[PDB]
Amino acid sequence: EVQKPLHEQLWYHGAIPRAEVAELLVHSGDFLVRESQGKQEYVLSVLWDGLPRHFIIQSLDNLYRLEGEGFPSIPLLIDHLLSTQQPLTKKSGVVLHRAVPKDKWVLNHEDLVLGEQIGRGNFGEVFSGRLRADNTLVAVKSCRETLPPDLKAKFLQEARILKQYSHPNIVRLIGVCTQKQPIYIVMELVQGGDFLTFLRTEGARLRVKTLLQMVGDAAAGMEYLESKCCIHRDLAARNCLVTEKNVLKISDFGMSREEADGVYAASGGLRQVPVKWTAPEALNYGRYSSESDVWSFGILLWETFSLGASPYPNLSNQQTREFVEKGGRLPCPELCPDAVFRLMEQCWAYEPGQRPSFSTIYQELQSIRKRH
Ligand SMILES: Cc1cccc(Nc2nc(N[C@@H]3CCCC[C@@H]3N)c(C#N)cc2C(N)=O)c1
Repeated sequence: EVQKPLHEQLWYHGAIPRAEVAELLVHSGDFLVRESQGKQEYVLSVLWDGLPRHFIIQSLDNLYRLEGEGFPSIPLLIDHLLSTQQPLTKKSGVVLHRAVPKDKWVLNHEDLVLGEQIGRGNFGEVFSGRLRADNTLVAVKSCRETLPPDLKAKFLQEARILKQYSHPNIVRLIGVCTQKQPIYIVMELVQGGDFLTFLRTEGARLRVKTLLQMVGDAAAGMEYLESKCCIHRDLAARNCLVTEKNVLKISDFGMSREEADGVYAASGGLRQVPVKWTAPEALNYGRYSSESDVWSFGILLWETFSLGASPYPNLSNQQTREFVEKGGRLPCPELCPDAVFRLMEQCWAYEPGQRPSFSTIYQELQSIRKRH
């Protein structure tokens, strides 16, 4: 192990950002080695007095050192520090205790080939791609380096969340390329693309039964998310994906948040908030919950049965908020069955406690589908 190159070491995390570092270092003396993207030097990061401390690993005459002996590799330096229990510096008194290994989700850049751009997200372009080992087709999310540091820190949230999930109606994470820049999130490629484009393109040919089965899929995904305490926050047709067999998967988990007691209090400072898909209490008071996702699901039902019409077309975001406060809601689409529209109206109850559960939504859509 100690003879293996640095890049192969389990405790070498490469281009991991500072915020993820604090996530991974749990106990006193927990440590990892990474590359400082800014400075272009190796860094030893160690938890001490509850906070991560960062030490620049010095290099001279092909020997690596801190303030003591030099070694011809960083793994030899780390082995020395761990085995001797010598403080990293006399001044700091920091002592290594446990190497934090990479999780199973870390993917080497060499394992991936990027293809054509397929979309544009809030953080940057999304590309198609392939895993070199087996020709698995993938979708690859990128993060533009010019984004504000506070927003870039949030990029890996989608991956942290999806690491935990497995469901037929939720997009599958494949890995995260954090060993070098540029940082990527790698997911299964859902080849039929987004649901909004699907509806608009294939509209005329779609049977009501098929539409009900697809939103039924969306409801199952959301039921699963609710069971995991996940609040999605960005549910919309454009953020659902369609497989070759017309199965719908929920996608785009960048804004999603896990909350054990079911409520996420927003910072208030979110840019490009999907106002027309968002519940009043979430906009007014920053109160996001499964109940605010239910509101969004109502809008998704509307998009589905209008075959991809744009909601509140004649209104600005602010006018839409004012309209909704007055009791304004979207009209019944002509292809929408009466029963679907009654469910839709319940999803848009002004008070969050009055909206249906995702279980109820799933079961109601299923019952309607068995008529058609
Ligand atoms: C053919 C085709 C066309 C378009 C997308 C995809 N696939 C994806 N698109 C995505 N984000 C997109 C951002 C822009 C609007 C559409 C998507 N929401 C995301 C995410 N996260 C994942 C995929 C995926 N895993 O296949 C595939």
